[PDB]
Amino acid sequence: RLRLQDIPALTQDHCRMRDPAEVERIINEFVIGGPERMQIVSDFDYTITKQRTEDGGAVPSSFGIFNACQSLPENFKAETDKLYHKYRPIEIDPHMPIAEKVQYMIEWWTKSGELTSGFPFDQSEIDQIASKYTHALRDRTHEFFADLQRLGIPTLVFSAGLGNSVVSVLRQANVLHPNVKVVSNFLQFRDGLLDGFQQPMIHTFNKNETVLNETSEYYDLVHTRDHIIVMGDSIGDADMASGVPASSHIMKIGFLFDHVEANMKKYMDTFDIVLVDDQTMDVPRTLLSLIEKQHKLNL
Ligand SMILES: C[n+]1cn([C@@H]2O[C@H](CO)[C@@H](O)[C@H]2O)c2nc(N)[nH]c(=O)c21
Ligand SMILES: [Mg+2]
Repeated sequence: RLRLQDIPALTQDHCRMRDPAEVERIINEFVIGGPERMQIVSDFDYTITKQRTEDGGAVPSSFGIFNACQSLPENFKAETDKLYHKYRPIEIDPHMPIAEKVQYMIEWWTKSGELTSGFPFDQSEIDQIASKYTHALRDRTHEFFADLQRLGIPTLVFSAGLGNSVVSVLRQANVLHPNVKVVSNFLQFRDGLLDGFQQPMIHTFNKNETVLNETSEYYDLVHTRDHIIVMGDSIGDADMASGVPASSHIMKIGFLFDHVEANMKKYMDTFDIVLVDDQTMDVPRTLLSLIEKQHKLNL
């Protein structure tokens, strides 16, 4: 039986667990179950991309990648910057109830969509920008996605960001394998012009059962997958799989980098494993390797 003290990646100082015995139990369940029961649901911005780079270069968000493109109206990045100035403080307000935050985030994504309308746009601009950031993914991301593909594990990248940017980055990093799907806000085009974003709207606080559930198209791909790894860097990522009705065991992994001491309690109450300044996929990959080892024995 697997014991945490025998799993090196989980014994490191930066791996924090509120209840190590529960984490150990969940791991043993995933290993008993095999890869055929597993699915992954992961955030993109600052989960798949790094929170901290080695060379100190900045990493933009998926929206930032879009805003860096050259063929935007001269008005554009300034106007989105204004909207950011208004709504970002609200997004991170520590006192505001989630219901109020949700009203405001709906406003932000709506207005952002309305700005992103009325002019033509070539996806290749996005590709040119995204190409500069394929070197900014977490260490061993390539190996992680290769493991998932080899094991046939469905992997959903569930992002409140700009989907076209997410897809461009993953595709160019050679990790957008057939088992990987992206649910996000994609640019809508009509008669050759941008027309905002394709519904449904996905913002920071509805990445849950109200968007991803048993009526979703994606559900048919994963309805037999009751063991889930959920990965993200925000508290708002912890519910990404809440709409999967027959899940039996979920391991929630949170990457914590900003304001570590202030956020530590909340993160440890929300995630099963909290990874403090861990710019690698070595912990998720550890889980996959133990699942695969047993799969091989059973074969
Ligand atoms: C509509 N919106 C949300 N975010 C930000 O993207 C993050 C990742 O999903 C969100 O946390 C939010 O701060 C935006 N950023 C920019 N630059 N422009 C936007 O229109 C925008
Ligand atoms: Mg994120």
